[PDB]
Parts: sequence; structure tokens; C-alpha cells
Amino acid sequence: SYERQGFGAALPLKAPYGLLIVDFVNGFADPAQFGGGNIAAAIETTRTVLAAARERGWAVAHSRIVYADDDADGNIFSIKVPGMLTLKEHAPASAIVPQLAPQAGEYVVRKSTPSAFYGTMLAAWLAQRGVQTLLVAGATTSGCVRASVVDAMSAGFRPLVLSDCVGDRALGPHEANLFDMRQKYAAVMTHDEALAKTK
Amino acid sequence: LGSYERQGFGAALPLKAPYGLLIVDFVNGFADPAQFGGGNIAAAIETTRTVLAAARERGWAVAHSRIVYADDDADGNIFSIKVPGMLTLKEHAPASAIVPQLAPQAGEYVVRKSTPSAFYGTMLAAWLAQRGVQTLLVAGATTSGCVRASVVDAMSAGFRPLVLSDCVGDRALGPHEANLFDMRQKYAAVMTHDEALAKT
Amino acid sequence: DLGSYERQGFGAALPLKAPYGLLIVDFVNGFADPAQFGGGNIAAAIETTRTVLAAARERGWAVAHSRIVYADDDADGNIFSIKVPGMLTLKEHAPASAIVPQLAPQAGEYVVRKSTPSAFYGTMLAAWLAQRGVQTLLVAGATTSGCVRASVVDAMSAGFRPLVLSDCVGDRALGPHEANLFDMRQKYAAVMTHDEALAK
Amino acid sequence: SYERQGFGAALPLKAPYGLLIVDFVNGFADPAQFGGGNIAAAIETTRTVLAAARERGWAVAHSRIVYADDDADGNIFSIKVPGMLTLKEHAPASAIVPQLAPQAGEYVVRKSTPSAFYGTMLAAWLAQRGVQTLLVAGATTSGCVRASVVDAMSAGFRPLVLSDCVGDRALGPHEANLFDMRQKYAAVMTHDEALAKT
Repeated sequence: SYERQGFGAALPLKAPYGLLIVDFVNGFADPAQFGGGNIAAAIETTRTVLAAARERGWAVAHSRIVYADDDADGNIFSIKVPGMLTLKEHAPASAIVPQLAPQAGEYVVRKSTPSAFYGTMLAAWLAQRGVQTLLVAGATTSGCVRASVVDAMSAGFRPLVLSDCVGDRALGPHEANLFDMRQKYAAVMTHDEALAKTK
Repeated sequence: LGSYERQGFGAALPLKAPYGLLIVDFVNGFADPAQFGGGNIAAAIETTRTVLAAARERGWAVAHSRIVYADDDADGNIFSIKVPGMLTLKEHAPASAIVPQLAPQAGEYVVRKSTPSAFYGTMLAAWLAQRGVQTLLVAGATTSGCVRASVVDAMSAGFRPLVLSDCVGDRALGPHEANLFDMRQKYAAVMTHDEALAKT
Repeated sequence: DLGSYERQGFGAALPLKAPYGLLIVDFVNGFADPAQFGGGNIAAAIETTRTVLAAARERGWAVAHSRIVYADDDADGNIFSIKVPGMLTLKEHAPASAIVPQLAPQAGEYVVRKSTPSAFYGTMLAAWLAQRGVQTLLVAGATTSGCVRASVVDAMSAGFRPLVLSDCVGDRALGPHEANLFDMRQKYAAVMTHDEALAK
Repeated sequence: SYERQGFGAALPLKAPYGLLIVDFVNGFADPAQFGGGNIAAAIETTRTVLAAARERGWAVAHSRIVYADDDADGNIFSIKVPGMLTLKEHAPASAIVPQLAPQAGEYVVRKSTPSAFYGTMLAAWLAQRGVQTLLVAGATTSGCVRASVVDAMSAGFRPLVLSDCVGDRALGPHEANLFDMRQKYAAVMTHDEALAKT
């Protein structure tokens, strides 16, 4: 059991706060490309958190999956999921969804792996700013979100997973992955609890 | 659940040499259910011995992971706020020692970590790169923890992951199975040890 | 005094080993132009590198180019760009930041963008090279006492044998150029002129 | 050229502060193995800095070069510099010099490459503590110090190179490397200046 071995202990929240919005891009919001399930409701709920973040003067990062136009950086990930390779810089599918369009000062991290931390400058970007707790929204819960939450935690940041701002293709994976995160990696709670508990 | 197929997840990852083996966190603490064991870990340990012995006889690069924190908790992290038992895993605590069944021999790297992935804040990527490893077989514990973290990173780091499905262990079966699904769909070739050894 | 190096066993030979690759670091219009960030022996280094790039292309060698790029709104403005404020003007579409027409990239050659000195720091270079199984990496670019050196020490650290093309790295100032080659020869890389490198 | 192209701009100092001492270990204190030049003097001066940091409550981290007993992690670095191999965990040459012995709470970072950040948890450890400016001491100026300094900057930290607390086996490399760092990568100043200003 998790309870028996001391898992899922609370992870106290601590300022300064920042927000990471992972991979909320056109391709992931379209159920015919990489979207589906509860991903779109998650986008909508993130709108509230993003506006709170901006008002509160928190650091905000967005990630995007972007591969080179010649497929020169086509990788292991793009063998497992071929479609990832079609997320080119200027392709509509790879652009941030219009509901969550980045404002000035917000860092757009481009990646070709699931984590927004891997082979990117995100850790360094957040450390420069002294960020202590990173709120996380995005898609998918059992993909880039999970991987970005493990890395945030490993990079020394306290992850607050916004359970209603993370969306997945399929609810079993979504639930199975929230569970892991609550047990091993993160504070996990709804956006309105997060927003309340963070001022 | 049909969206995985429609959207083109779960494509086959062709195995490619040179091969290497990573054994994640099969330490006495994770073999003993009073501490971090239970579920199907013990069986994953046993089967892993065959993979280890094949690795040695085939001249494969072998690496092993250990969780280790400092004796004064000086590296106490976010990971150990969430799972405070992790902090007991000290360098010379029996609990942090690789299970005897799978003791390393000469040439086999042991990677000490304080996070879930064997790649994070360690030399593993660099160690494999220098050896030209193309496909990394993975065994270890726990499927829904350090095995999955190491597999997503292995892949990210440019290595082809091959999860030995009967050589990775968890303390609970639902998490074990749910994380196998995800890995098979997004990150690894997944097969039993005998398929894996036959095909390398 | 420098006799200590030979006594303590510095500067041993780094045997070369295929597969080979080529990194050209930051040979961009702003480092070529002596009115912006160039000068020294950088113009000469750029041209000599052409022969290496062509030879890399004849031999089918993995090839990677680096560029310093910050966000248009200074979103990713950092510590490096406080110390050297003009790097912050290296934007994606600023001609200063573009690769020099002499060395324009081709299909399959990787353009890594960075906001730090090393082509490896916070980029996917290590994993791009790993995937391709690269053992030895030839390095060219500017500046020798800057991004070149940072990139060479990283390459080494990541598991690759660096081969610093002494006549294909340039600096805006020659004293730093010569000091950093010395360091690199003593500790971090095989160091030779390009005719020598291409002959092996 | 550095002047006309905007190099060497001041790097303002910002709390919280941390201190990293790099590879001040017996092998590097010993002129017969890896020591010499002005290293012995850097170690003694560092005593002053470490005492201050402990008193002021700062995060303090010490790095060490450590390869496996069986050479399993023998690497490219260990090819150019084969003596780095000989620094096993329990070889007295890898141990931190006694004058700078760690206390409880101070992180000992083990590395098999130049930089204290590379393939280590040093960035995460400092990030979790919200360190903004990292004071740096150690050996060798033109080796592991510089490699750590450049990484510290890259990782988001403001590096403060302590010019009388970093040593090398040769004064040329030491001065060249201090020059590079001041121009591109850090605030450089003597421990007297650093301590009063922090």
C-alpha cells in the first residue's frame, strides 16, 4: 500500500509561484489530430488560472512540441508517435490555442520530447526567477504533463498539478496518472483551490 | 481508448544494436514489503537475472541505478517531501544496496540518484553515448515510478527503450499495468524477457 | 609555471574514433562582422570551415549548427545577456543571428538554438548526437574563448571525443584564442588543423 | 574589442546567496599529484569565505571528483587526464581538504567531469533553495572552476568568482581564465569585496 509506506504525503505550497502550460496547442485540441477526451474543458478552465497568473505577476511558461521542417531532429519519440513529426514551427497544429495566447514576458519553451524540461531552458528560466512552486496545466495528463511534473519536481520545484487543467485523450490514463502524481510527485488539486491557497 | 490507434500511437520501435541494459532500483528496500516492496517486484528481480546473465555473456553495456540521499539529509528534496521514506535510503543503509541476486560486477556502472529517473542529475546519458548504445533494455522498480521516469528520459536522450515487461516491478498491479500501457503507446518497445533476448 | 602539466600527465592524446560528426558553433553574421561581435581571426576561421563542412557532407557525417537566439520580447533574457547585453539582440529574424551564407545548412543538418554559451546546455544536442551514435565530434565556430570552449568541455562531458579544428575556431582577440586552445589541448580535446583532422 | 562590443558589463549581486567550493580536495592541494601554482593560497583564503557563509546561513556546497573503483565511469576527460581516474571515493586524494571539512547541511556534490553542475543535482539543489547569486571558490581556475562558473550562469545563477579563492597550477592559465570569466560570465572580486557587499 501507498499509505503503509508513507506515500502521498502533502506537499506544502510555497511562493514565489509560476505557471507552466504544457502543449495546449491546436493539434492537441482537435480530436482528429492529437486531441479528445477532456482536453478542451481543461483548456477553458486554464483561461481562469492564466488570467489569475498574469494579475498576480507570476512567471508564466508555455511549452510547444516543434520539430525542424526537414525532420532533422526527428527522434525516438517521433518513431513511437509518427504524428509528432508534423508539429512543425509554422504548422497550425503546433501553435498555442488562441484561448491561451502568450503575452509579453511569457516564455515559450519549444521541445521535441514530452517534458518541457528536457533539453530546454525551463529549469534555468524558473531558477533565475526564484520560482518555488510551479502550477501545471496542459495535455496530455499521461504524456507531456506527467513527464513535465516529474522533471519539475526533480529540478527542485514544487509541482501543483491543476487536476482540472490537465486533459487527456482517455480518462483511464488521465486518472491513472493523476494518482501516480498525487502519490509520488505533486500537490494535485482543482484550480479554484489552487488559486485560493496561493492568494 | 480508440484514439490511440486513430491518432497513430503505439507504432513499433525497431530494436537496434549496440544494446545496453539498465537495472533500476532493485535494492533491498524495494525488495522488502515493509519498506518499498510488494506486488510483483520480487518476480521481476528473479527474471531480471536471466537478462543480466545474457547481458554479460553478450558484452552489453550494463548500468544499475540506486536511490541514495546524504547521511545528514543535506540533499533532502521535493521528492522526499512527497515520499519521506526515500530519505532513509543512505549509501551504507542495507536498504539502499542492490539486491545480492543482481550484484554488479566489474565494468558495470552504478548510478546514485535522488530522483526517479536514472538519467536526471546523473551521468547515465553520457555513459551510454560514449559506448554508442542505440537500444536500452530496462528492468527495475517501480513500473509506475522510477522505471517510467527512466524510460521517458532514456527515450528523450536519444536511446531506444525496451521495457522488459516481466522484469519491471510494482507494489500495486493497477499502476504497474497503467504505466505499461502508456510506455507501449508512447515511449518503448515492450516485450517479455524471452522475446527480448531472442530478438537481440 | 607550466611544467606541471607534463608532470601531472596532462595533454595525453585523444585517439580519434568513428562515427564522426561536426559541430559549427555560432558562425553567424554578427560574429563575422567586426563592427558587431567579430574581428580577430573569425573571418579566416569561417572560410577554412567550408572545406570541413563540404568534407563532412561528402563523408555522410552528422552535421549540427548552433545559433544564439533569444525571444523577440527578451522573455528568456538571462544571466549571460546581463554580462554581455548585445547577445540579447540576437533574435530569430535579426540578420545578425543568422548563419553566414558561406556555411548555410542543408537537409538533415541540425540547427540548435541556444541562449547560453554551449551548444549542449539546455538544448537537444547531446541526444541528437547520441541517437546518431557519434563517437567523435569535430568543432568549429566562434568564439574560441567563449561558446566554442563551452561547447567543447560539454561535448567531452557528454561522452563525445572532441576534435577542435584549431584553424576553424576564431576569436575577436588572439590572446584568449591561444589560451583557450592551450586549456583545451591540455584537458578536453584532440586539437589539430583541419587538413590534419580530415586526413585523420 | 571587448570594450566596443559591450562585454564586461557589471553583474549586480542579488540575495539569497550560496557558496560552491570546487574540488578543493587533497589531490589538488598536493603539488605531486594535481596541485601547485597558487592553489594552497586559494584554500586558505577560502576558509575565510566558508566561515562567513556558515555564520550568515548561506547554502554551501562542496564538489569532488570521483570515479568508480573499477573505472566503470572512466570517460573522455579521464583519457586526456588519466590521473583523474585515480580519484576513487575512498582514495585520500578525492577527499575534501580537512581545513574546509563540510558541516551538516552542506551538500557534497560528486562529479566525473569538469563542472559541478554537469551530470549532478547541483542546479536542482540550489534552485530548491532559491539561491540567486553563487559565490565560487576552488581549483583549477582554468579547469573545474571555469566549467562550473559557465554552468552556474547558464543555469540561471549569478556567478561571483572569488579571485583570491580560486587557484591553478599555472599563473598564465589562471589569469587568462579569470579574464574570460569577468568579461563574459561573472562578477569577479576578492573575498574582502564579496563578503562586505553580500
